Amino acid sequence: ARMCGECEACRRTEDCGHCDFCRDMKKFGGPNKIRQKCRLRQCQLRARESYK
DNA sequence: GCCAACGGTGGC
DNA sequence: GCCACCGTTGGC
Ligand SMILES: [Zn+2]
Ligand SMILES: [Zn+2]
Repeated sequence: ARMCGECEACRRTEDCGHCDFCRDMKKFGGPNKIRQKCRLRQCQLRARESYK
């Protein structure tokens, strides 16, 4: 839907730890106010372009 | 019951 | 129209 499942980003298992989206995650100390996938995991086909 | 992460939105 | 945010919920 937002995932082609076939691109580099869909195949990643590891959050980068460093992008705006990662720094938001509780697992990285963030306040969980934004709540999107790591930038490197945003499907290059299907994702909002501004998430890429 | 928690959580990843989506879709909708209010304010700009 | 954008985007920061947050309500929602499938999957666990
Ligand atoms: Zn990241
Ligand atoms: Zn993809």
